Amino acid sequence: ALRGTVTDFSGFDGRADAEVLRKAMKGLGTDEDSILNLLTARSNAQRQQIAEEFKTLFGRDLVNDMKSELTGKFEKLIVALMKPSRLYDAYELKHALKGAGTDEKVLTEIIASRTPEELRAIKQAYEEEYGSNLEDDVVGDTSGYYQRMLVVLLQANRDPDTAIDDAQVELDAQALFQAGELKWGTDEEKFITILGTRSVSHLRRVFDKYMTISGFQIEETIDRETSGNLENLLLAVVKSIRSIPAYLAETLYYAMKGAGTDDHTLIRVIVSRSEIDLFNIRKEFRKNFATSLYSMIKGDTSGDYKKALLLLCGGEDD
Amino acid sequence: ALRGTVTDFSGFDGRADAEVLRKAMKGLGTDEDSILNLLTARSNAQRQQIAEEFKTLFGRDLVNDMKSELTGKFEKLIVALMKPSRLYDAYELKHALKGAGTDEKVLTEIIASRTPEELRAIKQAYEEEYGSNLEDDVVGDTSGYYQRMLVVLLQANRDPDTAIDDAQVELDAQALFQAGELKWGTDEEKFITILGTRSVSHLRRVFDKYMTISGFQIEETIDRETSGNLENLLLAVVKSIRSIPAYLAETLYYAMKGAGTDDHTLIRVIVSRSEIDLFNIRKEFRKNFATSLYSMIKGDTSGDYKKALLLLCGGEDD
Amino acid sequence: ALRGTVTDFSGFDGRADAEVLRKAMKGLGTDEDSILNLLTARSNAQRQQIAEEFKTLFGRDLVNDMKSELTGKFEKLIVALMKPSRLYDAYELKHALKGAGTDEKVLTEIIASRTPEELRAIKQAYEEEYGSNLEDDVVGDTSGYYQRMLVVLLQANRDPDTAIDDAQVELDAQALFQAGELKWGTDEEKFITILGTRSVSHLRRVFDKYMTISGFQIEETIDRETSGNLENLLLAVVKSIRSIPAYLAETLYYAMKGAGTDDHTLIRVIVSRSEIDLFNIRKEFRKNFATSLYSMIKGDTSGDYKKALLLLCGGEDD
Ligand SMILES: [Ca+2]
Ligand SMILES: [Ca+2]
Ligand SMILES: [Ca+2]
Ligand SMILES: [Ca+2]
Ligand SMILES: [Ca+2]
Ligand SMILES: [Ca+2]
Ligand SMILES: [Ca+2]
Ligand SMILES: [Ca+2]
Ligand SMILES: [Ca+2]
Ligand SMILES: [Ca+2]
Ligand SMILES: [Ca+2]
Ligand SMILES: [Ca+2]
Ligand SMILES: [Ca+2]
Ligand SMILES: [Ca+2]
Ligand SMILES: [Ca+2]
Ligand SMILES: [Ca+2]
Ligand SMILES: [Ca+2]
Ligand SMILES: [Ca+2]
Ligand SMILES: [Xe]
Ligand SMILES: [Xe]
Ligand SMILES: [Xe]
Repeated sequence: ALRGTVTDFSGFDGRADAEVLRKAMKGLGTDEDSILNLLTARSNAQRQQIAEEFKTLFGRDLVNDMKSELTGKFEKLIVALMKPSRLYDAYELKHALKGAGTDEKVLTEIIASRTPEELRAIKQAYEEEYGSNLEDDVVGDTSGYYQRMLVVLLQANRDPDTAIDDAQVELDAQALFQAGELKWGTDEEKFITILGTRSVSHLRRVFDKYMTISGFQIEETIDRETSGNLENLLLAVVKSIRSIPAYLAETLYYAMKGAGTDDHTLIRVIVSRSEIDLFNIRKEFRKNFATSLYSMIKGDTSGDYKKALLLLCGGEDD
Repeated sequence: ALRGTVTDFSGFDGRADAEVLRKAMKGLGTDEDSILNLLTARSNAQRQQIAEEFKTLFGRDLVNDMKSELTGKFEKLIVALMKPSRLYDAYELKHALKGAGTDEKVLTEIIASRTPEELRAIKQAYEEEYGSNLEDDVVGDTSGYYQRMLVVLLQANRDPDTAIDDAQVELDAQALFQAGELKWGTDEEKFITILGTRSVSHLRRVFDKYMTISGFQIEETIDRETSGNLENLLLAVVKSIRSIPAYLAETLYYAMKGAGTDDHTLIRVIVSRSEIDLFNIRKEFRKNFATSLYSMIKGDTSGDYKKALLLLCGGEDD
Repeated sequence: ALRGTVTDFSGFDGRADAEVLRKAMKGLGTDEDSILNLLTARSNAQRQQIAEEFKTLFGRDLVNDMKSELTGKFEKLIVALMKPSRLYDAYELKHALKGAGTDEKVLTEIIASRTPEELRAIKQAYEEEYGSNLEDDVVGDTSGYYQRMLVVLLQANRDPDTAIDDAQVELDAQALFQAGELKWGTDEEKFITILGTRSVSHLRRVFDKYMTISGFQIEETIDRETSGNLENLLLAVVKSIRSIPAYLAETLYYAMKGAGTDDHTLIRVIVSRSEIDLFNIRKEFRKNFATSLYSMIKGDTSGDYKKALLLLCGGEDD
């Protein structure tokens, strides 16, 4: 079911593309339109080959040249598009990690929404790129049950999806009820073990049974029982278990709701998911907010940045 | 013939074990008894899996938590037990290497008693763990013929055991006689080449022939001809060629002989050899010192430390 | 057709060799003659095995000992001979790279004359040895079109030799004519793309056609149109396309022409090419300068340095 919005261009000629891009920047000024039309129409792997052909022909670094010619949010988007897909989540995490100035929204968004297979790949790329252990750095800049839940998720050890055992569903739903609503205070450890390690298909059934038993959705309990960064993370984990595309659609919605735009979040989501499930994200977005992702981006963004974003997204008639 | 005292626990459940350990430390105080009974009854590989399950369930680092809860020599022993077997000798060497403050006893003990196959593995683990070349660091903190002999041994290039050539045995025994007892001064280079590079089975025959020719055991010549760190190393090499378990039994004996205990040596030997030849060490110990290793540990050690050591050793009725 | 002047010694005994070398340095003074006669008569791989046997027997580092005993240009040559072949070009490049004090002659000589297969191997060895990216370091210490051409060559992406297309030969020869002689100023980008990326066999035909069209050899155009480091690099690239051995023969010729000797260049060329094409270099040298490489070295060099160089070169009767 999972589909992105960007695929390999048929009849790709990396050398031709590199020439077009050189022409766009060569000499006075910059043809931003030529740049954005080309790069939004090539897959990430294809952008890498363009970069290598550009360096072969001209002995210039393509990204460095674009960083020189381009400006503002447009530049930020183009540089994000050029990052190899295998490194992008790691790069975003690395840039989130910076002392008490750490960007917890980013840690939560990525770590909650990436699959165990994705996280294994992220941990490897991060260590190779930056010479540090991701878990160590996360532990360094976080504290409390928030850190613990992140470490649990970073183990990428979630139970595999297997046949559902109804008695285990009952036991876990009851455990959660006893650990939160029936407890003075909260047994956070219990929530973390169950939400962090049980399989996705098992937890979906647990969530339904928990509603049946308690009269609350698990998200309602979480808001009633916790707060702060732990609350945001537990909500992101639950929402991701229910539907990753739905959680990411919501993330996009809130980046553009209110005054201005959370541009960093907008760029990160669109670029990171453009070859995975951005199509599914569009669908969830239109189902849940009765408005196209396209029309919300169109209304929230300006100039070449807007143009490039809309080309990546598609879905005018969503 | 080689047997350790610790083996894989049958019916191992890493998750269950992790829960037991969490219960032991959770909240006020610490159940040291639960900790030592469990960990001494699991193999090193099994301890690693427990650590991974603990982190998966609770998002806590098991060793860090134990370092927080435990104290003293007991803590030192538990942390030593948790070090992956493939890294432990490298860790001990790294910790021995520290300027003119270097711990030569440790360099000698490990490098003399480990097989060429073990040393190849140690050199690799050390470089991977610490980003340094073991040989370079040894050379950095040692001097003289002591350093040279260590470098020779670090090459892990000892002749393989093959059919014994009686004439070569005669030649080497005579060479040794001429290089030491018949020489004004000592040709250390000759001792180092022969002791450092000839095969174990060849040198065992050389030692017997040397006694026949000279009327001295090679160990007696070494004490007569050399002194200081070179003497200790040459003795350790000879004793290891004769019997590694016997050399390690002697090492343990002297750690506990006299006032107090060399606890660092006691922990290192017991832990490092617990899955290789600690059973053989016990046997040599009882043969050579007419007393059980168990009874000597029992008499020399206190509290939870004593309990854990005795469980690892076994051999009450040795 | 490609032949070196040094090959594997038949009946090689690394242990025997190590003993000879130890004897040469042991005690007061040094037997330089024994050292140079042996090492010039062993291949690079064989020198590595000698070094390992020396360390195994004596626990001494062979190169460190030679650095201690030897002096001057002789020492520099012996140390160069001991560097593993797979690391030598990388070592020379690393030593060329040092701020505005950078040795451009070395960057040009190596990068222009090494094949794409050789450069791939060099880039890998450099990163492994020094923890840095070669391209990054080159970019750091160079500027302008000189840097660009070096980066192009460092991509090691030259078109493969395939069937020649006469129309493409015409197009490229005309392109070059239009980019230089017919242009006010020079389109350096065009020269760099064509000279840097087209196949060797294609460019050889382009050079002939360019002469036919313009009445100039490409080297004459280069001198007419460019200057400085870019000129030297473009000439080295063209000369290498025509004949690597011929370019290296010329490089040697100029190292010894005039007062004194460029010893660093002499050592680098002889050692780096001794197992590849130094025989071909000798032949080109004798064809083009009507004098033996041997006789020029003999006349330009002194002492043990001279002796060792002449043994490596051969070709008294060239
Ligand atoms: Ca421009
Ligand atoms: Ca413009
Ligand atoms: Ca910019
Ligand atoms: Ca509660
Ligand atoms: Ca709340
Ligand atoms: Ca807005
Ligand atoms: Ca506690
Ligand atoms: Ca207690
Ligand atoms: Ca402690
Ligand atoms: Ca003597
Ligand atoms: Ca003595
Ligand atoms: Ca004692
Ligand atoms: Ca000497
Ligand atoms: Ca001399
Ligand atoms: Ca010297
Ligand atoms: Ca011109
Ligand atoms: Ca010129
Ligand atoms: Ca000269
Ligand atoms: Xe919670
Ligand atoms: Xe000795
Ligand atoms: Xe040129």
